[PDB]
Amino acid sequence: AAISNLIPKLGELLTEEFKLHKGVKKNIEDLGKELESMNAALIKIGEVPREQLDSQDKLWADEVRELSYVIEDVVDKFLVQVDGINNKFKGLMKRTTELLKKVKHKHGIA
Amino acid sequence: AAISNLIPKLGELLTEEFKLHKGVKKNIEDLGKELESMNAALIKIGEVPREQLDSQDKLWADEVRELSYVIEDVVDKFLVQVDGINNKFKGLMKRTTELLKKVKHKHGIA
Repeated sequence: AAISNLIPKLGELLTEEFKLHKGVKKNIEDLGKELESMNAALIKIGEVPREQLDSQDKLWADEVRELSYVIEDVVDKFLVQVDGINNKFKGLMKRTTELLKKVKHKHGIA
Repeated sequence: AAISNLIPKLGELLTEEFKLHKGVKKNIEDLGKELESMNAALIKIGEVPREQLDSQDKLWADEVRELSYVIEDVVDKFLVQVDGINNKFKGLMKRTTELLKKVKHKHGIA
């Protein structure tokens, strides 16, 4: 019965979950590649003889460090968000299911 | 070079993305089933002759409506969260990549 808008709202939730799932998959693929490339660069850089590092290298190292700090803070914001993304939802849906079963039983519906 | 903790932090981000991806997949499967079951129940309930609805049906309908309102508010909280889950991240990583390329070029590394 068209008692409420429960179904569309759950539809909306399912829709955004599909979208989120697909977006995270893209993020994962992109990040895995970026991480692998950056890690490979750092490995080769790590092989440069210390004697060949000069004032420009020091400037670049410090800029890379500063950048890593800012990237961390941004990543932390993502990490915290993911920490939000439930017990109350499950309880409400369970009660709702129980009530629908009562209604069906009352009217001889399996 | 072990200049920074950029790599582990990106590793941590990738790890939580994997976990989030797998969790959303489970949510999607569970919700699709729940939605389908509830929608099927509502269809059969919607076929009950109006003449057979009494005081107990009215009580149950109102409780289902109230429940749908609370479920909506909870779902909205999820929807808003997903709305958070980035331009700044991409700019920082691009600059970081550029600096690593400068370092490699400086030292005759491809």
